[PDB]
Amino acid sequence: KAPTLPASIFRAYDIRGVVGDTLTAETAYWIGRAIGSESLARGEPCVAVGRDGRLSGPELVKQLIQGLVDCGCQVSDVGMVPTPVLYYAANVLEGKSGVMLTGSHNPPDYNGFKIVVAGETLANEQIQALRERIEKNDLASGVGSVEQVDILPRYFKQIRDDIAMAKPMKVVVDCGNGVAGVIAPQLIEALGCSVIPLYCEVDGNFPNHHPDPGKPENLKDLIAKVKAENADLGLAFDGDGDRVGVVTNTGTIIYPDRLLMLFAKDVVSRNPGADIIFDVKCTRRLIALISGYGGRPVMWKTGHSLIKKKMKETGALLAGEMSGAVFFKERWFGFDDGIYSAARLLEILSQDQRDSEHVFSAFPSDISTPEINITVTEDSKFAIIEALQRDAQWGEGNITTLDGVRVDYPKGWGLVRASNTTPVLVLRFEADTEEELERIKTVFRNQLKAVDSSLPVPF
Ligand SMILES: [Mg+2]
Repeated sequence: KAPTLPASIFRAYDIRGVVGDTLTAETAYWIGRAIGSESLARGEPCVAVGRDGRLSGPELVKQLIQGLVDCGCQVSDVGMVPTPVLYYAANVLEGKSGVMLTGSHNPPDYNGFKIVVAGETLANEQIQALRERIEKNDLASGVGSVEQVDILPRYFKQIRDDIAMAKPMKVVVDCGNGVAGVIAPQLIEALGCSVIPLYCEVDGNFPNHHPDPGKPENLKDLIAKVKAENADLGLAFDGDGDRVGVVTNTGTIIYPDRLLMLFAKDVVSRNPGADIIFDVKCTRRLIALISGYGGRPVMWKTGHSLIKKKMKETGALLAGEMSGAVFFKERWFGFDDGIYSAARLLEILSQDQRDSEHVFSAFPSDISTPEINITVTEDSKFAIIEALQRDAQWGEGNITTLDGVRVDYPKGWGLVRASNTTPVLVLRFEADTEEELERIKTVFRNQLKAVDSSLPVPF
């Protein structure tokens, strides 16, 4: 008989809560019981378990493991590793199920779970099903096992064996005191680089900057060090290693959709007609670029589980999100992995005589706004999107409603979507000229005001 857990920690692509508040030891135990039960129902008793470098790790993980064991599961405990290393374990060990205890890039007090059951990364109704299992006491009982597995050397060797760097490179590596520090600098050195480490000590206090390369302020130290040491590239990993941020030898921030251009060109060169996936926040230039090299561009929803699901459904060889998650299936396993993506980036760059600044600057660049945020209310945020979906007029724009409202015009595009976690509307605009940009911003401004003439529109 299980206690009542807070419904709110069961999110779209993970479970996440505040340790000792909405996420306790008991909470973790029953989460383990729910996952092990679902894994057994899909014919999979074997479950890998990994944890990131958070302070609550070594001890919340005990409850997660005991929960799985009390279902009768055979647990492979891989210890403290990056998230993509846990995903790797769940591809190469006996079982195709895995649980990663991680709070990703959040402040120190947060922790949570990313879940793969019988090959499938859970999302949405599948995660609410785990919650429903606990509420209903619909849970397996058994006497399981625990085996310690040391998987990091095998992962390290798998990548080193696959990657062939052509010239030596000097690379600044910023791990933000997250778990990527267990492997990224060592691996990049082993590839044939000189590595200048920044915040590579694992420290769940995050005493420097939080490991979140999605926010440019967290790249300041990296940019400064790249310039100061005349390095060829700078790399920044998020806390659990599934995302990577890139800066050139001159300190230019390379956004994930532009990084995906380089990877798409590379993957499609070996794989005529390959599907390539990108999310609704990515530049329209990526559509044309994938098409021109003979690939099949596929736009999809944001969210790691949803990308991986779409990968399996389409046979796509590569995917990327604007979050910085890059998903290689070609030569790899199809999951998001910042470390492997860094390695694949270094392989390509090592083969070009130009510096990283010039490799990236050669791609088409349009006029783009930064990401625009409008604070609305929790009551109104989804309804504003729905009102637009019902009644907005966009001329000849090609409308995509996969995730908010995106409109593609011949020479530019715009997106508005509701944040899943904050009372905020998130917008982006791009076009090839200033005049066209103003036209696109105006259509979106007019359509929002048609919903509510009192909405703040700061553009
Ligand atoms: Mg992450």
